[PDB]
Amino acid sequence: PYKHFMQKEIFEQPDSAFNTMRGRIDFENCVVTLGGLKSWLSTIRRCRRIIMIACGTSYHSCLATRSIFEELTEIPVSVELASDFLDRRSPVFRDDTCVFVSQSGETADSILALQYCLERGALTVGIVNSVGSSMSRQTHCGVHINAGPEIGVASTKAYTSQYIALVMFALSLSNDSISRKGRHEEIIKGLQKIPEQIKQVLKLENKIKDLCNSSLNDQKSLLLLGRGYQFATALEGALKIKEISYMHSEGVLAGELLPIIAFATRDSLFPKVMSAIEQVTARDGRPIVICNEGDAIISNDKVHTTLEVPETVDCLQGLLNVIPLQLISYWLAVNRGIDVD
Amino acid sequence: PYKHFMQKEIFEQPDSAFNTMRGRIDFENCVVTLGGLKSWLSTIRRCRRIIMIACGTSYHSCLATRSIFEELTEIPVSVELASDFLDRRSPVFRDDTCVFVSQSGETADSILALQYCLERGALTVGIVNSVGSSMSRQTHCGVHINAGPEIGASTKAYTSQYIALVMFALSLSNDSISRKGRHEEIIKGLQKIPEQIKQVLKLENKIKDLCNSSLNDQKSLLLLGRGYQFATALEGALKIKEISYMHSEGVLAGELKHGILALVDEDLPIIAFATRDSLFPKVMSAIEQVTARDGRPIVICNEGDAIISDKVHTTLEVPETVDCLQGLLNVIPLQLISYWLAVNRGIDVD
Amino acid sequence: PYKHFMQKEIFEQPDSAFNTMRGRIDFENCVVTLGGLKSWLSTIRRCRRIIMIACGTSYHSCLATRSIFEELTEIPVSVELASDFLDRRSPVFRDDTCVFVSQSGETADSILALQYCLERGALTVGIVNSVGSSMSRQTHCGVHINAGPEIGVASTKAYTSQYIALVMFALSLSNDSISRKGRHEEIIKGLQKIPEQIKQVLKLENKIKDLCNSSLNDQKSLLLLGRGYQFATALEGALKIKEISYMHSEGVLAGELKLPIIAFATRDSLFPKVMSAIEQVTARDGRPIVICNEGDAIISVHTTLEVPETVDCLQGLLNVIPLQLISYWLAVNRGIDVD
Amino acid sequence: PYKHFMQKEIFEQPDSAFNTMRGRIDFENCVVTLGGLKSWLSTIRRCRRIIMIACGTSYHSCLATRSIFEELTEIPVSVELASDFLDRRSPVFRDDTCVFVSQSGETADSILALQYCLERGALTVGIVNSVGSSMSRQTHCGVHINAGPEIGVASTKAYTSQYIALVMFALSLSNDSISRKGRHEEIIKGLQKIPEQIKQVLKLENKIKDLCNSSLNDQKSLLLLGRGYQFATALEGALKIKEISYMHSEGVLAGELKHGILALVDEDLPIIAFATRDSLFPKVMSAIEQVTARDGRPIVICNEGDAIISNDKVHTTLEVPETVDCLQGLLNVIPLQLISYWLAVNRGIDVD
Ligand SMILES: CC(=O)N[C@H]1[C@@H](OP(=O)(O)OP(=O)(O)OC[C@H]2O[C@@H](n3ccc(=O)[nH]c3=O)[C@H](O)[C@@H]2O)O[C@H](CO)[C@@H](O)[C@@H]1O
Ligand SMILES: CC(=O)N[C@H]1[C@@H](OP(=O)(O)OP(=O)(O)OC[C@H]2O[C@@H](n3ccc(=O)[nH]c3=O)[C@H](O)[C@@H]2O)O[C@H](CO)[C@@H](O)[C@@H]1O
Ligand SMILES: CC(=O)N[C@H]1[C@@H](OP(=O)(O)OP(=O)(O)OC[C@H]2O[C@@H](n3ccc(=O)[nH]c3=O)[C@H](O)[C@@H]2O)O[C@H](CO)[C@@H](O)[C@@H]1O
Ligand SMILES: CC(=O)N[C@H]1[C@@H](OP(=O)(O)OP(=O)(O)OC[C@H]2O[C@@H](n3ccc(=O)[nH]c3=O)[C@H](O)[C@@H]2O)O[C@H](CO)[C@@H](O)[C@@H]1O
Ligand SMILES: O=C(CO)[C@@H](O)[C@H](O)[C@H](O)COP(=O)(O)O
Ligand SMILES: O=C(CO)[C@@H](O)[C@H](O)[C@H](O)COP(=O)(O)O
Ligand SMILES: O=C(CO)[C@@H](O)[C@H](O)[C@H](O)COP(=O)(O)O
Ligand SMILES: O=C(CO)[C@@H](O)[C@H](O)[C@H](O)COP(=O)(O)O
Ligand code: NA
Ligand code: NA
Ligand code: NA
Ligand code: NA
Repeated sequence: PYKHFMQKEIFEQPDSAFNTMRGRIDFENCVVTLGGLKSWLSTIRRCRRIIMIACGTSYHSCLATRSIFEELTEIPVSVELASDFLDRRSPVFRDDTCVFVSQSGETADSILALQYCLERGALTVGIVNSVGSSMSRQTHCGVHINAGPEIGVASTKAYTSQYIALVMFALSLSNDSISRKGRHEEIIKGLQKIPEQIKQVLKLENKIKDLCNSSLNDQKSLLLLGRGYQFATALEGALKIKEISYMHSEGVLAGELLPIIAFATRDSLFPKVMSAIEQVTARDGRPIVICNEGDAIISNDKVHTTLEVPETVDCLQGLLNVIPLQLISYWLAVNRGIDVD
Repeated sequence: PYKHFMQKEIFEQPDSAFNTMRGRIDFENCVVTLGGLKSWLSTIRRCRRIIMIACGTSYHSCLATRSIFEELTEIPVSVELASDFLDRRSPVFRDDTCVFVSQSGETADSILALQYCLERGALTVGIVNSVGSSMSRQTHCGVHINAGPEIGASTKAYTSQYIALVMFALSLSNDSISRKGRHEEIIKGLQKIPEQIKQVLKLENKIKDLCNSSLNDQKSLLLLGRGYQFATALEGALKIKEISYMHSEGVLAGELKHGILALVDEDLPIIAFATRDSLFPKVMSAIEQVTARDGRPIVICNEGDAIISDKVHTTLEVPETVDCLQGLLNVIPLQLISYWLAVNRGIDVD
Repeated sequence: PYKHFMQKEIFEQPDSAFNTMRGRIDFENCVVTLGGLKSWLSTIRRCRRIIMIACGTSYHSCLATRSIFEELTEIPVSVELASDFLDRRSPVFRDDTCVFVSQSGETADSILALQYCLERGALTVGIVNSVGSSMSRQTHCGVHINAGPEIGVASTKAYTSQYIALVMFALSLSNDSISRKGRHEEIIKGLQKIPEQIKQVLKLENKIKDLCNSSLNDQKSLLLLGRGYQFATALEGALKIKEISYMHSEGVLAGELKLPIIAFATRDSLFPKVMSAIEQVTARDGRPIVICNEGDAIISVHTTLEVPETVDCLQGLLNVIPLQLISYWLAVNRGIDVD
Repeated sequence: PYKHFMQKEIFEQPDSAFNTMRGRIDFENCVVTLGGLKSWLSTIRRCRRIIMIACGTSYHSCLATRSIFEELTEIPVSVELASDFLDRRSPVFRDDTCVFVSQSGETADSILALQYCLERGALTVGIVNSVGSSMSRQTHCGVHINAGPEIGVASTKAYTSQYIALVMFALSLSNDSISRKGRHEEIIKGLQKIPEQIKQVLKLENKIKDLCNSSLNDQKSLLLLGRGYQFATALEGALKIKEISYMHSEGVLAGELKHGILALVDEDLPIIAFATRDSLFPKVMSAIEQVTARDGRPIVICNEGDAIISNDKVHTTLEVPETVDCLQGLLNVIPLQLISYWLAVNRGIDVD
């Protein structure tokens, strides 16, 4: 009963998030098992550093999980846009583990980056959706994310499934640490609840439809403010708004230096986020605030819109925070007469 | 003779570039000596990775030099914005060399990041303009860039930082036979930089005309860049934002086919870096995409180059230098653009 | 009651082994806490490699524990004799952790080696018995082995306490590993029983006095055969016989190549090549002295010295004791004043 | 003309040393080129550490060149005996470069160690004489040392050819260093002279024959004292004496123990000391004085013209040309090969 494949795929996320984890997480014993990697983990872990390489929304899923990889593994992790990585002729060597994220497994720049790394003797790992695609075959090992086919022209469920697979990879790499056992358990217990929480967040759609019916839909640009874990969410929202809604958007690191969406969930509620919000409300700017259920980020003596989402484990919050942006980008396009498919 | 300190500081760059290099480069024998790091180089060469950490324009000078560091040293180099590095609580260890770049040597987020790295046992290196400032005192070793005071947003500090960082990369790679020719190339290039900066500064009249005829009334402008000139595009955007109080965004040229450029107005000001060092197919496609929609791009390119036709555009020509140095010349017209946009708006840039 | 200090210090080892562990191992919870290293462990784990540097018997305690360091930490471990390390001018860097083992903390080549590594920016760790000695002060961090003063001329209790301290250091480095938890616990429970097992091994003394009253004390050379964990023990037994008994001795890697002989044949190091070497000796009616675990029959004429079975990597602590007593009684029989 | 293949192989070393270097060293321009390692050098360097693994005399060739590998490359280098490496189950990983030195390419413990390292993801490099042997096939890359077939039961020319190949490997690894160029040129010019210097050393055979017919023949044991570069040579001399001459021998780190074996030796115990300038340490001189003070009459291997022991006190000298310090072992080993050979002939052993 969906208008477009994009809307269908947004609403499939409870199922795709569940399918990504299926048969890979023992939620009772708190054990992650990635069959595709299991013989390789000890080698993956013995590298000088990890380089995540991807394009577009897949590059965003790398940004969204970089912190949790560095936290859990204590291996340096850098995140590269495949085209820029190639542009700079970035040296890579036998001691590098290069992790390629791609829904299609066919993106030309990701393929060229893969071949470049392979030629230089690096160990390569694919986080891929299309089973047996080029990137899937040509990487040494990997995880098929099992999101199902993506027929929309923009990444929705691929993003949240990539992000989950990447978190499972980080957990897998760090499964031998006693000191990080509590953190592992917390994240694993949080993952179990994500699919039902995504269902809850999808219930924002009517509020989001009301917002996109407003003069929000005739704006020439929309800025998204975020920091920490939620900066990747800001960049991904802005990509979706440009690509889907044909509206200019920019994801801005909040407070570092027209409608505004600010991420103010607890995981990323920094003093600089508060002061950036306060700057907008000082000029009576009417921001749209994504925050956790029950938190009053702005008092009622300032006009603002709130989009409340469940609180999850800090490094998983982006899984839920992205959903309203996917929905906004979709409804803005529909109100603007755009066929998003 | 100058209306503002900012204008003085821009015009000072041939002299500040020369003073940054003074006593440090033997241009005849192609040898770089940085006294403050001399004895620490073998230790820096040895680390797991180099993390460059800075705020604002100093963060851009790190982006502008990341590639040549990687190329000359084959040591991994990442570039972190000080506040974001602290927000992610990025792990740092004894085997990291952390390089802190700061004009003032006093920026709170840079000092906080320094303290975090010191506490974790990392080796710390300062690239600082204010001698004996907190950052200078608290780093293990470093290079005072010797650019002189800034009373103006960073202009001569950016070029001097970028030069100091290039000198640092050359020092780290001074024992390599295979890199000897690339070293010589860059050092001979550096020798010519101060006079080429003098040359680029001659664009100011063309720039004042362009601001008076196409830019003053504008609300936003976009900068397109890729490779070595992506940092330049980010820095130009920051200058335009901070100095001129106009919206600006640096855009990775041609990365998105259906991104901002598929969205732009016909009259929106767009500056493209199209110097030979960063003249990628994706840069040409981006320019095309503007040119077909009847935008008239402002093309920064090398002297004599014909980047586009028939097709209406403004050209700002700059001398060709070594690829990894071209950003030193390319930033200068953006400094001048941002300055003139601001004064034509009654804004006090000092 | 003891005839010599060396004899007293051998017999003191149940107590010095306990004292070395005292306040540092929780045996019910299987937790090792070394207060000297507490805040430095995370840095030591980070390094490119560990270099253990020492002289004489202290060099042997590094060979004796190299394998367990490697096994538990997965960090490359090399073992260097201080003088030879200096002789090769072996390069050292910021990313090396250099571990210095010294009873006295004053040995000239060990000091010169420490100063060399310090100048080169390495992280330095001392395993030292004399509190506040040069090596204790000048290392960045370390563990005082708490063996008490050594008055005897040769290292006895210092060897076994060094070896225990080094094992505790390996356990501390690997205390964050889930996969090594089982092995950790095994080694910790083993360590708990070491002092009482040393008491038991000391009861071999009469058997060893009988052996040293024989024509064994009139021999020109004594060969010690070992492999694996027990190769260090063979080297240390050879050193003791030369230095105390004034009898030539060599520790030989058993059966590597194609006269009294002592063979280490405890279960931890009972390789095919050891059994082959032993069979070569018996085939020529050589009459070996076999050190082996209580109840084991290694050969069906020979002398057997039985020692309790402990965890493989701790067996060296018990196997060295009969060599200490053999070297001591051979000396007494040969009229040498060991003190 | 030779009595035995072993004698032939010893006297063949000028030719085998030349053949190992042939087509690999430009002595004019000081360039080392090892085709087998060509495009692997940048990868070999990019490692946490180098592990040299071998058995018997091949393990000695690794000990003899460890110091120069460490000096030229600044990569950690450890040397392991293949059987002991296996006994310890020493952990090996993807970031290790494991270098296997083997004349035959078929020694069981070296092959087992290789399989262990291969399955753990390490990069493996063979320094092998028998072309297409198991070790040569199974390593990722390597250098065939080109010594020619070795028919004698004990390694002679394979030792000096292995040692030379390992030095060439060390030079290849460090060929991009400006600060190393002078040391590289010094060693390469040294190497060019080694074949003719080996011929000079072989002129010692008459003196050695005489010595092996002496009161030396009747003794049951021989100690060798060495330090630094020449410790490997002392160990290799001891192996040759044990394995060929069937006499007890031990190589001793000279002057390490003030009251070790040297305080126990009989007046007439045969002792060879290496006292060439590259390894002429104060402790070596101390060890030598300890022997002569007890009326021992040592055999001194020293450089042409050097007076290590006063002519007042009764000692034998075997003089060898001086070469670059890290190459002196190539010359110092020759008299031990000849001594082991003639001791054996004088005792009736068939060395073949
Ligand atoms: C593709 C396939 O047959 N998967 C099977 C696999 O799933 P399982 O989840 O174990 O494995 P994946 O589908 O993730 O990976 C399949 C293989 O492809 C490799 N790989 C994967 C992605 C990538 O980008 N690069 C890459 O090299 C992996 O290393 C692995 O060898 O076992 C399950 C039974 O337990 C089956 O239900 C799945 O049908
Ligand atoms: C401060 C000083 O006397 N500098 C002198 C020094 O300059 P030189 O250029 O050699 O050294 P710098 O001024 O760059 O640095 C001075 C000291 O500060 C340290 N440092 C520097 C910057 C930093 O951020 N952190 C930090 O720790 C350096 O390691 C060094 O120990 O020799 C020159 C002659 O060749 C003189 O003309 C300079 O006046
Ligand atoms: C010397 C000292 O006062 N030790 C005290 C310490 O023992 P504890 O066992 O905690 O500490 P150690 O005696 O092993 O070491 C003391 C200090 O010396 C350093 N160190 C040690 C050896 C070495 O070779 N190099 C080196 O630098 C350590 O890093 C530490 O800072 O706390 C105990 C109470 O909890 C006290 O009973 C001990 O008296
Ligand atoms: C055996 C062979 O055909 N050698 C040829 C090789 O000599 P060149 O000296 O170049 O190479 P080597 O004989 O040393 O090595 C031959 C091949 O075997 C490999 N390798 C070698 C030893 C080892 O232990 N492991 C191992 O994998 C090498 O990486 C190489 O691929 O090219 C020359 C052309 O210039 C020819 O004159 C030689 O006839
Ligand atoms: O779908 C989008 C955005 O909604 C594109 O940005 C892709 O994310 C990018 O082209 C990478 O594609 P894959 O490599 O993941 O197939
Ligand atoms: O001047 C500017 C931009 O022109 C500021 O954004 C500074 O670059 C930033 O505040 C860092 O300052 P320093 O740490 O380099 O002193
Ligand atoms: O005692 C012995 C042997 O029984 C000597 O070999 C010492 O072991 C050596 O002199 C190092 O002494 P320390 O550095 O441990 O004090
Ligand atoms: O030759 C001898 C002694 O002269 C043996 O010690 C071999 O050196 C050893 O068996 C290794 O054999 P290879 O691996 O080099 O073929
Ligand atoms: Na694959
Ligand atoms: Na300083
Ligand atoms: Na200390
Ligand atoms: Na091969």
